[PDB]
Amino acid sequence: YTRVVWCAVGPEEQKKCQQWSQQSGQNVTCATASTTDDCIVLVLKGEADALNLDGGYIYTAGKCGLVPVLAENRKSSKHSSLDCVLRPTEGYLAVAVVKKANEGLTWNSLKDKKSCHTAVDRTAGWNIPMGLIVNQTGSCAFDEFFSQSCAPGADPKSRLCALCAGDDQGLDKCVPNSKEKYYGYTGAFRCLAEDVGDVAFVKNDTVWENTNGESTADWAKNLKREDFRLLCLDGTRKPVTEAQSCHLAVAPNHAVVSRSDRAAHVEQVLLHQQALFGKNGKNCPDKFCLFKSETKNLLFNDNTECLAKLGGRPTYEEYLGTEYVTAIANLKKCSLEACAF
Ligand SMILES: *[C@@H]1O[C@H](CO)[C@@H](O[C@@H]2O[C@H](CO)[C@@H](O)[C@H](O)[C@H]2NC(C)=O)[C@H](O)[C@H]1NC(C)=O
Ligand SMILES: O=C(O)Cc1c[nH]c2ccccc12
Ligand SMILES: [Fe+3]
Ligand SMILES: [Zn+2]
Ligand SMILES: [Zn+2]
Repeated sequence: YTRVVWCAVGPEEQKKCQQWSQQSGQNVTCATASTTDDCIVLVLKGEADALNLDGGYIYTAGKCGLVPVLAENRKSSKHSSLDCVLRPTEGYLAVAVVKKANEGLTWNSLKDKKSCHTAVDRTAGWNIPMGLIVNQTGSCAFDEFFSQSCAPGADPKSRLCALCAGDDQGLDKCVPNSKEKYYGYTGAFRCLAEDVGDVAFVKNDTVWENTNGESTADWAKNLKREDFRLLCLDGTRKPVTEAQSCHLAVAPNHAVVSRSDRAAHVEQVLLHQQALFGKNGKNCPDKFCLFKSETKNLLFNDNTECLAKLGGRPTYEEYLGTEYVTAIANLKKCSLEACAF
């Protein structure tokens, strides 16, 4: 009766979803697609109920009538009088990161460098950076700005995919899911960290979580914060402790979307599910933790304290906010009123 079907993007998210399915006694079951767009389509058709989405994809979904239900909330110091579910979301900081050893590389000398993006169409990895670049460049030729990138979801044979490495067999180069090595917040940072690219467009937290022994991953275990720098828009370079004053934009938190006709039901199940598997849920860490996966951010970002309700029942434009929505529209005219499917 009250059963929810989650959409997992790619083989690893399917594996996590299945565990979750099992531990929930089929209160949640799983559907799989190779890309976030495919999962959006599955939701429209009614074959899936929900997935957690980056702001860039909430924009897509939004045009097709899908709606934000619940947002991720991470560790905060302000709003400490309030419980997590009821506490408003801050927004994450979009940053540009570089090696310190790579002296003299600033925001103004990025043309023809090698870039690492989370995936085409994501907030911190794509829409913020390339929105700014098109702006400053007065040109829609963003495919020709960098010498080489890894931008999962771009044409595998374009220079936007040249730096992507596919999976362990080298198959699936540039797929916009975690089979791709340099995919997402951790993939894009790893891409910089191994000096495949010169710059990585991630969020503030990605640097903190994958340096100073925070990640046990073989590529990251020796990584040290002092070896990185943030590129500011004013042409300067700051340590990674200055994010508050050296970021490209503040971004709306990843959120769970569903078809409006399903939103109420999806919300109800999710709140009960996190009671069970959230930050101090009954069965976490004993049996299963919804917000854990070894720094792989599967289904959810690993730093999610809880999923929060949304005051003022916002629409998707209200949720993303006007400044962000205009930026995406302006960028989309480079390559108005219609669902993309
Ligand atoms: C950058 O992200 C980090 C990590 O998400 C933020 O810092 C942490 O914040 C909480 C509360 O302030 C602390 O209790 C944690 O222990 C911190 N984590 C780590 C790993 O240092 C930081 O606030 C963010 N900064 C900006 C500018 O957004
Ligand atoms: O809560 C968020 O993270 C997103 C958000 C909702 N309304 C906004 C208005 C301006 C900027 C960001 C947001
Ligand atoms: Fe994001
Ligand atoms: Zn700012
Ligand atoms: Zn409203």
